[PDB]
Amino acid sequence: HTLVWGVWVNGVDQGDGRNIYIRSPPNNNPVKNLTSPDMTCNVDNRVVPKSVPVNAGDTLTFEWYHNTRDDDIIASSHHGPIAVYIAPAASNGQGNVWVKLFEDAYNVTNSTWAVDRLITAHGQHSVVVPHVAPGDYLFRAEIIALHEADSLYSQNPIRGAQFYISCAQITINSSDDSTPLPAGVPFPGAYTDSTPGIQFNIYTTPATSYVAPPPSVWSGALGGSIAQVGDASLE
Ligand SMILES: O[C@@H]1[C@@H](O)[C@H](O[C@@H]2CO[C@@H](O[C@@H]3CO[C@@H](O)[C@H](O)[C@H]3O)[C@H](O)[C@H]2O)OC[C@H]1O
Ligand SMILES: O[C@@H]1[C@@H](O)[C@H](O[C@@H]2CO[C@@H](O[C@@H]3CO[C@@H](O)[C@H](O)[C@H]3O)[C@H](O)[C@H]2O)OC[C@H]1O
Ligand SMILES: O[C@@H]1[C@@H](O)[C@H](O[C@@H]2CO[C@@H](O[C@@H]3CO[C@H](O)[C@H](O)[C@H]3O)[C@H](O)[C@H]2O)OC[C@H]1O
Ligand SMILES: *[C@@H]1O[C@H](CO)[C@@H](O)[C@H](O)[C@H]1NC(C)=O
Ligand SMILES: O[C@@H]1[C@@H](O)[C@H](O)OC[C@H]1O
Ligand SMILES: [Cl-]
Ligand SMILES: [Cl-]
Ligand SMILES: [Cl-]
Ligand SMILES: [Cl-]
Ligand SMILES: [Cl-]
Ligand SMILES: [Cu+2]
Repeated sequence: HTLVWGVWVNGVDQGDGRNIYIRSPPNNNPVKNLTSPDMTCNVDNRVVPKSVPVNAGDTLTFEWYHNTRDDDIIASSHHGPIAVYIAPAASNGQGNVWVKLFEDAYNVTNSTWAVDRLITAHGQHSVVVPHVAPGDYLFRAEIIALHEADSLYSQNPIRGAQFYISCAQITINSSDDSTPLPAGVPFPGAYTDSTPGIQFNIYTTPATSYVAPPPSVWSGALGGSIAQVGDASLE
């Protein structure tokens, strides 16, 4: 159970974005139905009044929280991967439009899942803004909590993989458009019951055997990290 408070650009807090530049749902409940339109940008997908300005090559940091800003972020039970996607705003997220910029599942060296490191990072994870065409974009940050993902929602609606999905409105101002944005995948649609990484038992299968759901990260992506960039308690 987690939500996005706002974003930082190049280590600078953009301020509370909830219902302003983030298409915030009413609460931190997960999405679990893979075929629901809620998979696109969560349960209240509508245009919000502002878009955060960035340039290609900037560091865009999402900041998650559980109940209040910079708290325990997400229950420690909710082990799983994190991904970030981008789509043109004109799509409203519909169609084969979502391109993956970032994926982190399990770090074998540190023996930690992405969510575990997100807690340590005070809810902060980042992507580098790609060199796509200037314009309006949706960045879709997705956490998949796998604590009940041994079951499929479609079979047992009281269990299943849990998706915490947030879409931020981002405007890319300056970019040389060196890597034009390609086709992507649909949400809902990309993930189905037989997709790798959707049904998995984290208690008895080694985490080193986990494979995150496709699609693969786009070759044009510039990287990203789960790491604190700024201190929320100073502001
Ligand atoms: O010891 C292991 C068991 O714990 C495991 O069972 C799962 C434990 O986590 C359960 O999900 C909880 C739902 O309520 C949330 O508030 C909690 O944070 C979650 O932990 C899940 O439903 C159980 O299946 O089975 C394997 C054992 O090794
Ligand atoms: O799959 C279901 C589980 O997710 C459910 O576990 C409970 C889910 O709600 C948890 O309470 C939330 C904690 O965070 C607060 O901000 C929210 O307002 C609360 O809703 C609760 O602790 C879990 O036990 O159990 C039932 C399963 O079907
Ligand atoms: O537990 C499962 C139910 O939760 C599931 O019911 C969904 C409840 O939410 C509905 O969408 C709302 C419709 O009205 C507005 O658009 C709201 O904003 C939406 O949240 C879904 O359509 C239901 O499917 O049904 C199955 C049950 O097992
Ligand atoms: C999943 O979502 C689809 C699309 O809205 C809906 O028709 C179906 O009833 C949902 N299933 C469940 C189990 O909630
Ligand atoms: O579940 C809802 C669905 O029924 C509606 O058609 O689109 C919005 C969703 O939240
Ligand atoms: Cl708050
Ligand atoms: Cl950190
Ligand atoms: Cl550039
Ligand atoms: Cl498994
Ligand atoms: Cl980064
Ligand atoms: Cu939760």
